[PDB]
Amino acid sequence: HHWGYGKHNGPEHWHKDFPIAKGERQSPVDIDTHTAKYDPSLKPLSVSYDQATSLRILNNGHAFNVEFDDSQDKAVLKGGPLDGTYRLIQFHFHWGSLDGQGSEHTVDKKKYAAELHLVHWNTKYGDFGKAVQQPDGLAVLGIFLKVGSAKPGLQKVVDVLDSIKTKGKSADFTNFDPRGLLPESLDYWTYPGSLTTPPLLECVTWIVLKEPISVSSEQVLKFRKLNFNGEGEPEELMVDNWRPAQPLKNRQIKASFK
Ligand SMILES: [Zn+2]
Repeated sequence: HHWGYGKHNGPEHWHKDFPIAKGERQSPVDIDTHTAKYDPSLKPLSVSYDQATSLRILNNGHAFNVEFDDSQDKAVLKGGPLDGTYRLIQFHFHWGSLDGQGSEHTVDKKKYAAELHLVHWNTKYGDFGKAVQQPDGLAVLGIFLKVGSAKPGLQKVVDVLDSIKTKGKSADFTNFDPRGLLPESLDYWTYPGSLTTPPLLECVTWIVLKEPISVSSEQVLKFRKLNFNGEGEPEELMVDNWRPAQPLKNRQIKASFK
């Protein structure tokens, strides 16, 4: 009986095992575009994914991750509200059973069809496990997905989903270029937050791009064909694996644009 997104183990139950679920800087949050403060002291983001080395794709039971080689500064994220260099370690999505929901972050209470999170850890802390234990250990780049035209660069990821249908399964997934999942513009919002899955640690600096990317109904539809369960167990479709918005409390959302 461990956490999940079902009725009995959903987000509204998480606080019982992870008391921090009711913390002061939890995520996601609703982004109010009229209360967000334009900070002109922010530098533009610097995304260097040219030497990115993907390695494996995996169904962990919660979402499917695409892992990268982070033994060196191959794919890094700097600039923006960040100090120091952050290494890309993995990216994953959050989607709904319908196109009217799926994103964790909301814009003016608006829900997108899904949300992509590229997870990075501050290289100053040596490794991921030490990073998560720091207030500025992680920097996550969030990207909203709306159903429309197809995103070519996402097709490779979609094709292999059949090979990682259930929890535990993983498949070699080399030579994938994450730059094909980026929108045209890098304008964003930023605020201090946390992971959106247990342990729900509050070590993340969120960077949520203003511009969403388009994916076809067919692409998002294949995500929903995934299972929460493991092979040989009753089938539970992997849908609605997003956490609802949390209280903003003592926090302000800064934008890099106006
Ligand atoms: Zn996530």
